[PDB]
Amino acid sequence: RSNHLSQIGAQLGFVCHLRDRPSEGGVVERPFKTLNDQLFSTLPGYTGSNVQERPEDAEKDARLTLRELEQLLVRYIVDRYNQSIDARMGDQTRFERW
DNA sequence: ACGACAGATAATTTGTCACTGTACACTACGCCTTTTGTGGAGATGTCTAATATCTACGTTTTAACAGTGGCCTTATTAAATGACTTCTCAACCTTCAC
Repeated sequence: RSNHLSQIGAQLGFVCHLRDRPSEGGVVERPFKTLNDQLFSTLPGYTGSNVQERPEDAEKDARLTLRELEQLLVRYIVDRYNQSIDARMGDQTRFERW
């Protein structure tokens, strides 16, 4: 909702639209669930989905730096997620529907 | 009889795929307590050499004067002066002169 982004809206020509309730966001809410499950849960510093599920070893053996976590996340997107099938088309990857 | 040949047959697991329950909805390493060894003043206590003071130690110097020691010749006679001492301090009578 910032001024700065609205300045970008004017300068690049997109219109900012607000989400009504969180569910309408699901196209971006859900990929956090997808990416948590398929990536972060496998990495040493995993922290669980909630305080009530927080695994106590997370701060005992956190071992990545962000110059590695970037590479992990970028590889996951570009070599897998881009080529993954779009869940309700089936005909083509996520990349080819773009 | 039982059980013993090769093969039937009711399981057992392997693999498909329509279905659904769920998280994504950002929202723990952070709030609070206690101990604790290290550290900064800052009042207070510690305790000396030393440069005197502060008389005395007594020790020199003076002059005053006291005592020792040397020298100093001694006689006679005269004079002047001053003194001392001693002695003395009669009295009636006779005779011849105017």
